[PDB]
Amino acid sequence: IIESDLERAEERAELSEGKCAELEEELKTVTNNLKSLEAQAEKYSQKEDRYEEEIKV
Amino acid sequence: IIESDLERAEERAELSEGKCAELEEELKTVTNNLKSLEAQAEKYSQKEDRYEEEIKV
Repeated sequence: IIESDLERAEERAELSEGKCAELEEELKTVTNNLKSLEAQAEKYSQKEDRYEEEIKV
Repeated sequence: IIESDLERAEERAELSEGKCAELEEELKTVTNNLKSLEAQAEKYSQKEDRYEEEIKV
């Protein structure tokens, strides 16, 4: 039972590690997509500012 | 011994699950930021156009 629970504890170490690694990849993916969207939103906020500067002009 | 490895493996499952949950929380935070940023990148692209339109007008 204990060996099976070790296999399970280890499986859970692997599953939770596996999944946390999958989340690291999902996290990096959404972080990179966030950075892209943030950079995009920022490029737009910068364009908004360029226009705002030009709007004011 | 197997139990000690189990406890450690379970501990790894808990530590890894800890990380899994942390990454999940970060994933969701970042993903939620991604989504708010998707909304902002688009609202901003729209503002890029509303402002561009204010310039054109």
